[PDB]
Amino acid sequence: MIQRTPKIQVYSRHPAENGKSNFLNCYVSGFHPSDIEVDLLKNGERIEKVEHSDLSFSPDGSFYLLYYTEFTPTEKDEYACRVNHVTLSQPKIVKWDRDM
Repeated sequence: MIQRTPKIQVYSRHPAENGKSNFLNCYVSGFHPSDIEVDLLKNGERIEKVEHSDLSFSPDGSFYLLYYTEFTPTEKDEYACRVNHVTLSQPKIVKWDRDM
């Protein structure tokens, strides 16, 4: 058996074809086993509607999860990714840096 804790990155993107649509993204990568719980938070509260994911495996069986959805950030709001995984004894929270 192998267990590997995920690397978590939180960032924002506009599709190059549409600068009017902003997306908040969590990329949760390199993890084993694949069981996981991933949420986006807005001011500490779970965002229930997250419209997209891309889920994949590498040759060594590591998992790669992209979890993302449209949003409209304002300067008062703090966003974050919260992850639970077998490797984490408490939920891991990674805050979004609004420059990213």
